[PDB]
Amino acid sequence: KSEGKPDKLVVWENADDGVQLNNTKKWAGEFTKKTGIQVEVVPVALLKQQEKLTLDGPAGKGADLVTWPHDRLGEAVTKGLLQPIQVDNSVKNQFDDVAMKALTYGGKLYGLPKAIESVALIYNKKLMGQVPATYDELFQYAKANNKPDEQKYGVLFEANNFYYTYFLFAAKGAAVFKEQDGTLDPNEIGLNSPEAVQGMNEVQKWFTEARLPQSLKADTVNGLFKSGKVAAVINGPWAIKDYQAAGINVGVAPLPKIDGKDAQTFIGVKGWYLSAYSKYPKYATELMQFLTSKEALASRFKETGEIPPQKELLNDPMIKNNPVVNGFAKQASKGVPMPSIPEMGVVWEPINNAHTFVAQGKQTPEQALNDAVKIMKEKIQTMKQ
Ligand SMILES: OC[C@H]1O[C@H](O[C@H]2[C@H](O)[C@@H](O)[C@@H](O)O[C@@H]2CO)[C@H](O)[C@@H](O)[C@@H]1O
Repeated sequence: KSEGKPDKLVVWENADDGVQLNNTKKWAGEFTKKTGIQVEVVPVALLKQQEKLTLDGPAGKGADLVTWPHDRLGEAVTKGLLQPIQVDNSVKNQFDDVAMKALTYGGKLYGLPKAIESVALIYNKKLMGQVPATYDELFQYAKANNKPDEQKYGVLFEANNFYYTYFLFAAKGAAVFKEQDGTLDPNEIGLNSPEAVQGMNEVQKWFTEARLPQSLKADTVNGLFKSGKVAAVINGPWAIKDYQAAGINVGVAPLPKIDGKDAQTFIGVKGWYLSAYSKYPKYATELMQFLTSKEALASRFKETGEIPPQKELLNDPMIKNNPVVNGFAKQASKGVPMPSIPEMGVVWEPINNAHTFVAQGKQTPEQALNDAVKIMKEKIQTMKQ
């Protein structure tokens, strides 16, 4: 035996969400009960953990287990904040294959998943019955029913935001970065390809034909849906509690089939990661498994409402027979992980600006995308190491 038994392990969990924190406190508590190892759960906001570990880790005051959305994994790995976990393939196979890809980087695994999210078709049950079967039917519904003058819409979403419009680009075969055997090439950006132009042509139609507000934001979409005058939006699970609090009877379905295939959305995965500064990688990895078991994640789902990308649980009635969860899970099963390489960080601004220029009719799809990609490629070589 080499790794000595730790007196304590430290876990950082979301500070802003009470139920997420208390669920982790529960299962950390059960681990302590089982093993006699103290597990301290410290409240730290998800998007503050990476910065805090950069300071506290080297100081010897860092957590053993940390958590944040997977899209910033690349930054963490390259800067040496995290170390790989060593678990058998049987452990990986407890979880959704695509969710596990999100937590893999440079041919190494960095964590086990807690939650998966994707946009889907969220609809007002008083306004929509059977959801459109195809994208063509959905767009026709928008053209027929969108009335900006009366603040009433058939379909309304953040069509000027690439996170939301990704499915339109993916439908045409467009990629952000060229993928080769798990590795993304930051130098081969696909966002000004002919495929990408076809995607942006669809985006343009939402403003030229479906009459969407040309400077819309998240609050425009959410406010109007909560007003009871919007039949359907394209949005994620993060908006559900707000919609229900407003009195909307909410339905959720996968996005209608587009260009003959399932719609492909981005998925975001929140996992547990292992600090590179942990003195107890083996014991901490045992804790990580304990926190992500079938039992632990069933409990986590019921408390937090966040879909656990755990194979058995995804097939459980707790997911499949829940009217505000099932649709998200179905859509998530057809999605792809948001790129996690550091270079993705500087893609959002230029690509979203390109959406704005197209929406406002200031530039053609081709012109806007060409400009956006030029901007990206300059930003990639700028401050990045
Ligand atoms: O506007 C681009 C934006 O996209 C993503 O943000 C998502 C977020 O991940 C979801 O949790 C949800 O809130 O919808 C957001 C859409 O704005 C990226 O995570 C973000 O970095 C990027 O700026």
